[PDB]
Amino acid sequence: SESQQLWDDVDDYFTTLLAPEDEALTAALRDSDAAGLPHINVAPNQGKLLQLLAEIQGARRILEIGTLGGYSTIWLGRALPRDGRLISFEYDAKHAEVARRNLARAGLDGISEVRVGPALESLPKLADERPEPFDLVFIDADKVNNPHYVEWALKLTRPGSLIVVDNVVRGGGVTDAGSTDPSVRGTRSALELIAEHPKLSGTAVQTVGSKGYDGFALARVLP
Amino acid sequence: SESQQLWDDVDDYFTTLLAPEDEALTAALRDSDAAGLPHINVAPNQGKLLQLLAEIQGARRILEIGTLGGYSTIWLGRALPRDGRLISFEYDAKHAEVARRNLARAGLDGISEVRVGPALESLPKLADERPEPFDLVFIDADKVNNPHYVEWALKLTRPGSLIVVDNVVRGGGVTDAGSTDPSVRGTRSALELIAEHPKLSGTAVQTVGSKGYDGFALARVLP
Ligand SMILES: Nc1ncnc2c1ncn2[C@@H]1O[C@H](CSCC[C@H](N)C(=O)O)[C@@H](O)[C@H]1O
Ligand SMILES: Nc1ncnc2c1ncn2[C@@H]1O[C@H](CSCC[C@H](N)C(=O)O)[C@@H](O)[C@H]1O
Ligand SMILES: [Mg+2]
Ligand SMILES: [Mg+2]
Repeated sequence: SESQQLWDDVDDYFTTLLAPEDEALTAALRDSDAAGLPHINVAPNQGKLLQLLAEIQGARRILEIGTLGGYSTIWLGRALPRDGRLISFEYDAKHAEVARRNLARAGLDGISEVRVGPALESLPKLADERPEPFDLVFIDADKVNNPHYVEWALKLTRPGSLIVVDNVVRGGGVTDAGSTDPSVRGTRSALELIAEHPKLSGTAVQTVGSKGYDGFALARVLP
Repeated sequence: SESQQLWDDVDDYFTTLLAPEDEALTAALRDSDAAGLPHINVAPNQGKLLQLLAEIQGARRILEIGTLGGYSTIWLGRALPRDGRLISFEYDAKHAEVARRNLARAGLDGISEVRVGPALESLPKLADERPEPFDLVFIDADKVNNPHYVEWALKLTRPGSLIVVDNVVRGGGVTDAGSTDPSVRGTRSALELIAEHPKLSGTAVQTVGSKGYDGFALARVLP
């Protein structure tokens, strides 16, 4: 609690100063909490980092795996130009209902879509539509399937596209080479895939904050 | 301490996988330790984040305030083209000598400079040369002077330039409005300048790892 109080106080200062939440973001959380969604959305300073990475990259087209109530989706969508496109995948139809409402409130209903079903079914469907490549992929769903989502990202991106993977530390569980936890297995497999793959270059960072001890990975698709 | 051991183990996993140090980086640290520089270089995974941000930017010109032994400078310099330029500022002449040898060993002598003296005296002399704008500014020197380094960054950049500020958590001290610590006061002033300036938009993230509890800020220059 001494640690967590300090991490809460520092994040409160950073968020209210640099990454303030407007009505669309606060109402998205309220509507998520009201609808029984687990409160596992990115922290606002993390949302702002996602938005800034999309902006720096010049992202026009964004793929997100794991919508929840569209809180991360509103952060990323706000990086996009008026003719941009964001596709988000969500397994739970009721999560998807909340997220669409939250995206419409933010004025992102024109450039965003939530596709319902297991992302490993939805990704091949999107691929069959032969879309223009995506500039940024945010992988934040069932971490067991992280290595499959990275493989799909490689098929749906181009040189200079970004891949962000949330929750890569798992309370410190990521170092256990003999884990029984499938979310650790998928996390380790995905990080090792980024390392080995000659078309990916990445880093990972341990974070603390209002969500506690965790971390994220950032990778670029190389030429 | 269990926390630090876990943070070390996670960082060793992430570093070996995603941000491995080649001999030029290992030798830069060995030479810095040898000459008795403080071991306060960025952690390898933070160095790799700098390099990735510079590559995402397509940076050609980088400004660094606080060289030490040139470890961060090598991560950043590796993103640059043959016609690129990294100008780094270092108070201590001995630090500067180490850093120049370390940058020469990495093959960066041709595109890098280390200018000796207090940065707030050296920066106006750079400005007198009518330099081309910089694409990324890394601020990592005396944190008391952060707000003045952010003001210099604004004068030496263009729209879409990136500013990174290291060590913005100050052991949690950053939230004390009445701080007697000049490093806290400079950190708070630079973060408020990022918030208030219409040409700046940023975030800050608390980190753990091999260097313990800290954090960084990232700001984008807006039109
Ligand atoms: N196989 C799968 N395909 C698609 N979504 C999945 C999935 N497994 C889990 N999910 C969804 O992944 C989400 C994880 S929480 C996502 C948080 C969100 N990105 C934010 O930061 O605001 C949940 O909504 C869960 O229903
Ligand atoms: N006023 C000032 N102007 C320039 N350099 C300064 C300064 N005050 C402190 N410094 C330098 O700032 C450095 C801080 S440590 C820099 C670490 C380096 N960026 C890395 O990650 O590898 C020291 O070398 C110190 O001498
Ligand atoms: Mg998450
Ligand atoms: Mg530093």
